[PDB]
Amino acid sequence: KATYKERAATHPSPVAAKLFNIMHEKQTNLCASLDVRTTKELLELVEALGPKICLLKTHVDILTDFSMEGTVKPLKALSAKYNFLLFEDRKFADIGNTVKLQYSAGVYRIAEWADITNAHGVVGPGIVSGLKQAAEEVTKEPRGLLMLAELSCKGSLATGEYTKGTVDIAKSDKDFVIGFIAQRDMGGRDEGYDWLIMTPGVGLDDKGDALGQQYRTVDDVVSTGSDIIIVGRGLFAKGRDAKVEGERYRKAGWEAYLRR
Amino acid sequence: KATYKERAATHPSPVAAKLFNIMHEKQTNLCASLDVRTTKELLELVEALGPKICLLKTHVDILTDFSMEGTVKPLKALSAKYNFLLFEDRKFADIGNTVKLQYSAGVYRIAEWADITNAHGVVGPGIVSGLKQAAEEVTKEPRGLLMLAELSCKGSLATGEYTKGTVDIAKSDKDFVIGFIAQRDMGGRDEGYDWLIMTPGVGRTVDDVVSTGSDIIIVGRGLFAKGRDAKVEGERYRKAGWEAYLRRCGQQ
Repeated sequence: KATYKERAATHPSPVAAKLFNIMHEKQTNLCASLDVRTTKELLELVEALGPKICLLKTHVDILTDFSMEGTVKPLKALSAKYNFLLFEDRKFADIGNTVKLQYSAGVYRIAEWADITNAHGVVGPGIVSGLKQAAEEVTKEPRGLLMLAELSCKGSLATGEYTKGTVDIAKSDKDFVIGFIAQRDMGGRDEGYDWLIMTPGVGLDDKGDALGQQYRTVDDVVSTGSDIIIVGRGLFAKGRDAKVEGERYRKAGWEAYLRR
Repeated sequence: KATYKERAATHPSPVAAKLFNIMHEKQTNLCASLDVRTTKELLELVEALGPKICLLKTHVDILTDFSMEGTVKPLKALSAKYNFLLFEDRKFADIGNTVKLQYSAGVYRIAEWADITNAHGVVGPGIVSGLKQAAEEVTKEPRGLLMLAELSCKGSLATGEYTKGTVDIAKSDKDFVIGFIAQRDMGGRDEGYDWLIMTPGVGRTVDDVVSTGSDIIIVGRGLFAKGRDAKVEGERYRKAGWEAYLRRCGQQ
């Protein structure tokens, strides 16, 4: 693939162009996925990881104290201050007015602040057109969508055929669908598509770390096409120093990318 | 298949047995799917349909004024008064604490009042075990889950292999997974499974779906939109669904 800088300059999606530029300018392809219970811990971790990431994945459904004033406002400030985008984990899986309101309303009003969201392809292209229209009605800010093409959970049904079907759905809107959550390259270059491949379940094979060794290494995934590494608990759990881990993973991810 | 009465006496899931008994007793296999914008419209329609249904499907994500005191409270009063179960539409599609909390917490606290829920199987067995554990922690009242084995939206990816995989996930827990939202019979009888087949998109005709194996007909707008009389439509569909049920051949 071309370099992140090059892809930024030619990408049809304003959100994708912005993200690729962030990656180049900050020399990072690291996305921190913070699934924590309190806004307090969330804001502390984001502050520490801000300079190291190109993207922050939130999980508002598990916060015990979510508030637009206390959670979203500060998050956006950090996002602007440190220059990184927001990606809400909520795995949308419906169509029409239902998915539009799940994205625009509720207490989370996700569309008002999440630069990027992701959706299951099983329901069909309707999830794309629906979220796309909600985004336009909700805010002037650009918005992007990733399709959950390949799942990592045990016994998932994201088979080769399901993945292909999801990729076809993605092709229906290159302006809004900027890529996939996947475990490998999804192609599309020959057809004029430039998809961001974001991959979760990534580790660094740390000495004596059995749990971490269950995941694929940064080198492994970046080598096979991943554009962004999604790292979660490995950055802050078990007493780890988020800022230190953030640099470790950023460094590993970037060097693997350059190696490619 | 056995009769609703017989399946009620043998089903491993308490919520399924309760549903089968309601169907047999009220002579109805009709589920009313009410996707309205206000609690007022919801309660109005439920009142009109209560006598004619075995199951009421809500869509809280689109209610503009959802509340425990204003929506759930009167709703449970209605289900108890007219004897029918509650089925929240939210199509769950995750695992772990994420799915557990989307089901038990939030403003909706769905697990606290929804007898039945449904989930996409694409994420794997974790959606079943996660929702099951959350139900257990939230209440001792019977709770059940339906897998969305066959979708009807345009370009959906619920193919034969997906459905196959979904059926296999369902087999992982016959205590909690009581059936599917599907368009046809999913088998299972030879392996000791007795799955409820609830079918949407009915208006295909009632006779058609019931004849192919549907146990419950899910009717939405066909009951209350375009100036229709929900009370009248509720009876029309109930009679049609019940009569279709009566003529299919039972297991002897």
